[PDB]
Amino acid sequence: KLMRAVRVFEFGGPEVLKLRSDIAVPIPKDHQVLIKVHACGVNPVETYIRSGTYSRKPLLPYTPGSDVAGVIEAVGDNASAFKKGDRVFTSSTISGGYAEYALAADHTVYKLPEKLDFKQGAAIGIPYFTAYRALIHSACVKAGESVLVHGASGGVGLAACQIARAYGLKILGTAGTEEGQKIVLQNGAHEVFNHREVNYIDKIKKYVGEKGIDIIIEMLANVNLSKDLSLLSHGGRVIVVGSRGTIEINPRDTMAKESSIIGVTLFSSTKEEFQQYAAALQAGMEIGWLKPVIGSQYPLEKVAEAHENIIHGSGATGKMILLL
Amino acid sequence: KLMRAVRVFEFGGPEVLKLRSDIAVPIPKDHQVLIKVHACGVNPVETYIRSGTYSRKPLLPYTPGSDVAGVIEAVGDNASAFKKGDRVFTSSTISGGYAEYALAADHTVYKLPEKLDFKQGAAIGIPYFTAYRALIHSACVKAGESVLVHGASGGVGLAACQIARAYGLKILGTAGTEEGQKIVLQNGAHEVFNHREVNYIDKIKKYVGEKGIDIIIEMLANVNLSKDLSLLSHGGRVIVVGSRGTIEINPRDTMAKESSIIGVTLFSSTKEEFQQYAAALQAGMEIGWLKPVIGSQYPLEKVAEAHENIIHGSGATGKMILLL
Ligand SMILES: NC(=O)c1ccc[n+]([C@@H]2O[C@H](COP(=O)([O-])OP(=O)(O)OC[C@H]3O[C@@H](n4cnc5c(N)ncnc54)[C@H](OP(=O)(O)O)[C@@H]3O)[C@@H](O)[C@H]2O)c1
Ligand SMILES: NC(=O)c1ccc[n+]([C@@H]2O[C@H](COP(=O)([O-])OP(=O)(O)OC[C@H]3O[C@@H](n4cnc5c(N)ncnc54)[C@H](OP(=O)(O)O)[C@@H]3O)[C@@H](O)[C@H]2O)c1
Ligand SMILES: [Cl-]
Ligand SMILES: [Cl-]
Ligand SMILES: [Cl-]
Ligand SMILES: [Cl-]
Repeated sequence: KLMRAVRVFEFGGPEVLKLRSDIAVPIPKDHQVLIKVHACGVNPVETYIRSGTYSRKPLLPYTPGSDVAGVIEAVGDNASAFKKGDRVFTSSTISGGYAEYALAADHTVYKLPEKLDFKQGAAIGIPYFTAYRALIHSACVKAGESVLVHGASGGVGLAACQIARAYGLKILGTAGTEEGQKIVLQNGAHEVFNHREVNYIDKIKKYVGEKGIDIIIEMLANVNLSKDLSLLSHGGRVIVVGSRGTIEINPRDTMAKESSIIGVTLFSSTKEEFQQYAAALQAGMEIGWLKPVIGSQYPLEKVAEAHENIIHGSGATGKMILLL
Repeated sequence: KLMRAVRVFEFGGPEVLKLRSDIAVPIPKDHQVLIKVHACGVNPVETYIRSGTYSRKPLLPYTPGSDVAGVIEAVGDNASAFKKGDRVFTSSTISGGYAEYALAADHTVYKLPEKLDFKQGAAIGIPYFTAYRALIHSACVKAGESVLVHGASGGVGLAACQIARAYGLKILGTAGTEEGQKIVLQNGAHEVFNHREVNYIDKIKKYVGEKGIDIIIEMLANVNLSKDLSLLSHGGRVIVVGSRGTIEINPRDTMAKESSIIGVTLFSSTKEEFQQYAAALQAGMEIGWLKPVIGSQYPLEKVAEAHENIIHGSGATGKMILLL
């Protein structure tokens, strides 16, 4: 049995993402399951991996993608939590999610509540688990604190707005377009700003006044970190979620406020931590505040475009997904 | 009724530090005490204040200095914890410590154990309180963790080495001279490096290997913060104690390690925190690990030289003090 899958044979630009229709369908064993993929999330980390310059360099060739949603097609003998026909989503796969079928370890697969479709299931894995770790673990947020989600219109950003809202925070978000701004306001933000405007930081400061902001969830630290330090309240923290370069800062900016700059990586989470996050996000999905938003959809054939556009495109309006 | 005191009539360089011998001796009231000063510590912050460019900007003229040691000369009505003849040291003064007699608020005055001399009492106030906050409060130190004291040969540096030693930490330190390196080794560092050497960071790297360093106490974050991030263990933290400029950093350096950059300022401490720290340090003095180290001594008349040399001199070998 054969399938369509994206294969990378060598590292490089989006052009290295090959569509092949002659890829063997994996056969799950032991604790593995096989998922018939309906959609797969596109995460910016997949672009870094593909470029060959990220800290993870998979063995070539490989199929990209960690975040699928679909239906269990087959199970290994010990993958007792799942059966054929189960609607599921993932935070990892073994064989790669950019494919008609994906092999995954049973502990990186979760049931998909009936009220979320497969497109939404594909938005969950990295974005919502990352946002939850950043807020609950890294920032140790408390109800009533203020948060700025700096890059709120994409996958992690909207997830952060929804979690922050559920956990009782005062929420500011930024977006680069009018439509992105609108979506951010529909998903938890009390107030939104345009990060392409010359004076938007002034507008944020006018808005928060002298007390400043308790938490900043930063998607683009190489552009924003110094400005972030000026916005922090006394004892405030900026969580470095995303970063794509270097930045000049004044370390004195942390001193009088005793503020913190704190890095996060979802990959660093323990198994116990993932189980905690999964339980939190399942509760969100069933109560109904966890409602993933899909901003763009690409057929598998247009994977090079998807990669290009997630890094260089016009502006996010939610999660970008591949449709199978 | 007359005393000798340093007086600053206008902000500027070391040349603004004048000597006067006709200053009226202050009269303590309410919770104030008067201290007959034997020695006063020189803290770098006094040079920033003197320049007129620090956030604290005193009314002119003033006498500099927060950290004195001597004997209680007189007490206000309500300063019940003190009596004439008590040996004491300070972490603040009201009238200025660069003087034969200094007025101080009773809550910023602490008993000096008989076995420490007044020269050593002058080294305690800002240095040891700051280092204890940095290690205990900011870093949340646990025994057996590793620490680099980056700038270990000065007042806060040696304080940090001794506190770290009392916690059984694995201790690395840096100094800029042969004599500086030896004093750091003498006060608890397992290994020392020369921060004037080209590629001394590589020597530290080779020495700590892949596991890295749990805690960095950073005296000069504008020079070292980026190199610090490369040295940190997973969950590692660099505490910004001193900083005199800007620095380019890569925020991705915090992400894979989930490391933190944390500002500290001693004068952010609550009353309750100061009491906690005082209790810790009193125990340190009693049990014998808190043994202040005097690197250089200046008569009051050479205060201008002392300010010049603390910023621009040949290298620290402990606390710099003024002798009355
Ligand atoms: N630490 C981790 O474990 C972890 C996990 C997941 C993701 N990440 C990283 O976090 C970042 C966000 O991931 P994602 O999935 O949300 O990506 P995404 O869906 O592509 O969203 C990118 C976000 O960046 C925003 N942005 C553009 N210019 C900005 C600026 N000047 N200031 C602030 N934000 C700006 C975009 O806003 P507009 O489109 O509206 O302009 C959009 O909201 C990526 O760099 C990713 O690699 C890290
Ligand atoms: N955050 C706060 O509340 C607080 C409190 C007290 C002090 N401080 C600040 O902390 C800093 C240290 O205070 P201190 O009283 O210990 O000053 P100090 O007694 O003058 O000591 C200065 C130290 O900095 C070192 N140094 C010189 N070049 C260095 C380099 N390239 N990298 C790392 N260290 C280097 C010196 O080493 P060598 O002489 O051997 O070259 C010496 O150990 C000052 O900037 C001060 O303003 C902050
Ligand atoms: Cl990938
Ligand atoms: Cl986002
Ligand atoms: Cl005082
Ligand atoms: Cl020092």
